[PDB]
Amino acid sequence: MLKKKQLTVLDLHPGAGKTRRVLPEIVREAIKKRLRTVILAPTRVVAAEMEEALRGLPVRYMTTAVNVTHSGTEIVDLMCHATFTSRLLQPIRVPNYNLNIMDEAHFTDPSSIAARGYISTRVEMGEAAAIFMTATPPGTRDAFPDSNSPIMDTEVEVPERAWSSGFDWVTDHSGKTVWFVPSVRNGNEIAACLTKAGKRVIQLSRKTFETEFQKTKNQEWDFVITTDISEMGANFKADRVIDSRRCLKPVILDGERVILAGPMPVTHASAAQRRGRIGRNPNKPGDEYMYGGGCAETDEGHAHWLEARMLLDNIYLQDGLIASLYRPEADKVAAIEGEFKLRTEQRKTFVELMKRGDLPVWLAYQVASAGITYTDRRWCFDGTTNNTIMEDSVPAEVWTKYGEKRVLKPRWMDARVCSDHAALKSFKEFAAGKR
Repeated sequence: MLKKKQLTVLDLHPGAGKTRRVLPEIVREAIKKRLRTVILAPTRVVAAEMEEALRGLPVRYMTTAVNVTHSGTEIVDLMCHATFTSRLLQPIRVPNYNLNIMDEAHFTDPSSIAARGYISTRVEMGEAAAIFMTATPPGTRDAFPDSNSPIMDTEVEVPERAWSSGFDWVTDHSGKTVWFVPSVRNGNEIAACLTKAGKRVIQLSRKTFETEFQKTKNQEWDFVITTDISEMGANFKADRVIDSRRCLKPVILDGERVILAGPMPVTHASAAQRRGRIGRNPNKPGDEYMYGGGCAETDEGHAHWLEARMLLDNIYLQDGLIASLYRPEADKVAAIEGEFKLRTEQRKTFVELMKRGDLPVWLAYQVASAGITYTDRRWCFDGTTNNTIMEDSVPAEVWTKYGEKRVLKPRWMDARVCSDHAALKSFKEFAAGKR
C-alpha cells in the first residue's frame, strides 16, 4: 500500500479494527521506510482514541485534544480533516506528505471532501500514496454490512415529535439506546418527551460534541439523541440504535440563497454507519437496529460538494493547476474547476470569514467575492425584506458596532446561520462586530 502513485481503500466492516489494529501496523511500516506521513482524524474525539492505539509510537499530535510533549523527532503528524484543509488554505507551508492516511474517509463535511480531492490529485500526479479508511466508501449501496455479532434489523415507524401513545417499544426497553434524529431542534422535542417520562438523556451535535460526549462515559444514561455527527467513529456501550433514517440537506437555490431542505432520506453510507454503532461486541449478539424509512442518494446536489469546490479552487497545488474532487464523488456537483478561484486579497478575506468568522463556506465566498473586507458588516443588514431572520416568530434585532439597533437582514441568506438557537446567537455576535 505504501508504494507511491497508489490510493488504497481499506473498506473493512464497522468494528473490524481499522483504527486500533490496522492503523498502528501501517504507522510502524511508514516509520521503518522513512515516509513523511499525515494521519487525518474526523473529530477531536477520534484523535484522542488514535493516541491510545498509537501510544508509544513517535507521532506529533497537531491538536489540543491530546496533552503530549512532542520530542521533535517525529516524521508522522496527526491532525483533524478540517485542520489539514485549513493549513492548506492559509499561507503556512504544509509538508508534501509521502503517505496520507484518512480515517473515517466517508465524512461529507466540505473540508473532508476537499482534503480527499487534494490527496487523490497528488496520488494521480504520482507524488504521494494514500490510504482511505472507511466501511462505507463513496458509492456504497449496502446499508446492512457485516458486524462483529448478529444484529436484529427491524423496519418500524419511528417518532419524530413528542408522543402520548403508539410507541410503547421505545420506552419499554431496559438497555441503552442511541437515537439518530434529523436535526438539533427535532432532537430537543424527543429528549424533552423522554425526560418527562423519566429517562436520562444526553444530546449530541456538531458544536457540543467534545463536551457532551464525555458524559456518555462518566455517568449512567438511558438515551443518547444525536445528529449525523455520531456516524464519524463515535463509540457507545449500547444495545439498540433507533434511526429515523432522515437528515437535513443544504441546497443552493438559483445560486443566491441556501436553504435546509427536508428532512429527507439518508444515504446508504450514513444508514450503515448509524447501524454500525451496535453489533460491535462478538460476546453480545442480538443488538437491535430500528429504522424508520428507506435510503436514497441525497448527496447529489447537496451544497457540501459545491463548497468543497470553492475550497479546492483556492488551494495552491502547482502553478495554475487545480485539484479535482476524488473521482467516485466528483459527479455530486455540476461545477467547473477554477470557477471559484479568488484573487489574493479576496482569498485572504474568504479564509478569515471561515477561520475567525465561523461562517459556512458558501456564505464566506459570497462576501469575499463581492469585494467586502472581513470587518465590514454592512451586508448583514442591507438585504431584501424576505431575508429577515426571525427569532421566536418575530424579527431578530442586534446593536450594530455603531450603536444603532437594526433588524438582522443579510444580503445573502444562508439557513445554517440560524438553524438553531446557538447558531443564531453566534450569527448575531458576528453581525454586531464581536469577532
